[PDB]
Order: sequence, then structure tokens, then C-alpha cells
Amino acid sequence: MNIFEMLRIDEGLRLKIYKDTEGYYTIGIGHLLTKSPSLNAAKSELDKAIGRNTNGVITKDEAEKLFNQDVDAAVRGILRNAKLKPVYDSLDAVRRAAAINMVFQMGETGVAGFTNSLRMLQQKRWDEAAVNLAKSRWYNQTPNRAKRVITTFRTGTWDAYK
Ligand SMILES: C1=Cc2ccccc2C1
Ligand SMILES: [Cl-]
Ligand SMILES: [Cl-]
Repeated sequence: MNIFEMLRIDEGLRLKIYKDTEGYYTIGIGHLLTKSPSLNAAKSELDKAIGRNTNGVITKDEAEKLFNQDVDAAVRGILRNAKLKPVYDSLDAVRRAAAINMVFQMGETGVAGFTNSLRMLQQKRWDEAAVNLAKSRWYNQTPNRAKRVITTFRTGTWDAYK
């Protein structure tokens, strides 16, 4: 198992513009195109990202190219984040994957109100953090996915994904 496989399972793969769990236009492997309600805005964002007139449809290759860029961006974001970096650096390789999944899904900004969980994680208090992470909108909204990421932090193994 790895970050790419882990996110591919959590995000799935769609080659035509769709709406995410929050109703935002997305495509590929969880690549958010826009928050705006305009499909056209979404199709324009799409062409701009791909570099061609896509018409709302991309290839598998193109989807995967976006995925790579997004995986990289996320890590790079965590590393530039002063609030995040230190936590992330304290973690073992499996848990780091879990931390990227979260940022990938909700952004640096989404992962902001997680201060108390961050601190518990940094402290290596797994069970307590597991509990704290569950008390969140994220958990209530996407419970199955949240349980997986949580188990991953709790255990430090890929069990939830196997
Ligand atoms: C959730 C935990 C954590 C730890 C380090 C970096 C980013 C994240 C997100
Ligand atoms: Cl992009
Ligand atoms: Cl879910």
C-alpha cells in the first residue's frame, strides 16, 4: 500500500466532470475543479488544467497526471506549513500517508481546526487522537472514509485499507 493507492481507493476515478460529496465540480481522482455552481466555469477550469479543449472529458492518463500533481502539491503544502510541518515530521511513514489524505481532501485550511488533534498526534497519543478526530464535521459527513484514515492514525498500519 501507498499514498497513491490509498487515495485512489478513497477518491475513485471518473473521467467525466462530476459532483463531489459536497456538490462541487470535480473530475479524475478527486481533483476539485471549482466551488462555483457553473458547469461552464468548471469546464473552463478543466481546459486550463489539461491544456486543451476537453469538453468536460479527459483520458485516464490525463487523470493520473492531475493526481500526481495534486499529490505533490499536498506534500509540498504540508512542508511549507509551519503548523503542519512539525507534526508531519514527527510521524512514521504510514501515518504521514494519513496526514496527506486529509490535506488532499480538505486542504491546508480545512485541516486548520484540527489543532487539538494535531497536538495529540504530535504527542503520539493515538487512541485519544482517534477519538478527537471523530468529533468533527468531516467524520459526520464522510464517515466511512474518515474511519479508515482514523484507523490508520490510531494503528499506524494499512489494515483499514486491506
Ligand atoms: C492531519 C494530521 C496532520 C499532521 C501533519 C500534517 C498534516 C496533517 C493533517
Ligand atoms: Cl492544476
Ligand atoms: Cl464516506
